[PDB]
Amino acid sequence: LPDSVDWREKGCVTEVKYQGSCGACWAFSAVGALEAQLKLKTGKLVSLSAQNLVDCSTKKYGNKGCNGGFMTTAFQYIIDNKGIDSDASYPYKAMDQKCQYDSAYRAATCRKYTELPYGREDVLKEAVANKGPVSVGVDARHPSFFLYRSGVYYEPSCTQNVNHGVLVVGYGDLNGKEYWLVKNSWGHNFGEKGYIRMARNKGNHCGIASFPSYPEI
Ligand SMILES: *[C@H](CS(=O)(=O)c1ccccc1)[C@H](CCc1ccccc1)NC(=O)[C@H](CS(=O)(=O)CC1=C(C)NO[C@H]1C)NC(=O)N1CCOCC1
Repeated sequence: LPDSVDWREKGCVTEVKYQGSCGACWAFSAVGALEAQLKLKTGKLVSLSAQNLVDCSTKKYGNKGCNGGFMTTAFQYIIDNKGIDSDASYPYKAMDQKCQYDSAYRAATCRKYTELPYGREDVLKEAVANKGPVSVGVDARHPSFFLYRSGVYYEPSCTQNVNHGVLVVGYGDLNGKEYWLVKNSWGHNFGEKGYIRMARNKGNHCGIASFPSYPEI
């Protein structure tokens, strides 16, 4: 395994998105993971429709649109639906709408997804380095997370009780401090141009390795 990985350098990560008033973080996390696999299997990088997940992957998948959801069941919907539209063809309106999926504008599919073992940051590391960006839930309930601007985020009061779906796009070491490179969906103004480095190998800090999963085309 390389000492550090940054899938952005590999052109496998789309622009940072802004969820606005809608709490569809779970949706952005899922599409983000899939966008990387799409680029890896076709050479083309295209933003996938988060709105498509918000409107179509609902109750049957335990998801509540702007009120929360799961990245894994999001993947399950894409498998059952046999496709997901592109962001351009099904734009993000930041609100629950009636499902408007159109197979004519399908931009990607999903064959299956993998769930990683709870709390194993070593297995997550391997997945990030060999498979690609991984969807994860983290405890982002503390003010320190919102006010973050640079460096490696460490919050002594973080728990493994996750509530926020994000994407791990890499890992590295900064001044001896190990970290996970996390892509957020709160716009370019949050943290480092929309990204945040979280303490790595510090006993599953903020539950980042509690429930990881990634899709496969
Ligand atoms: C996005 C989170 S957020 O708005 O960025 C945020 C930021 C700072 C503090 C708190 C939240 C979703 C917000 C849901 C929401 C909206 C309005 C009011 C309350 C809550 N959160 C999620 O959708 C979250 C994703 S997760 O935690 O990764 C899902 C997983 C769980 C719960 N455990 O393992 C996971 C991977 N999911 C949920 O909150 N829920 C799942 C579906 O049922 C409802 C709750």
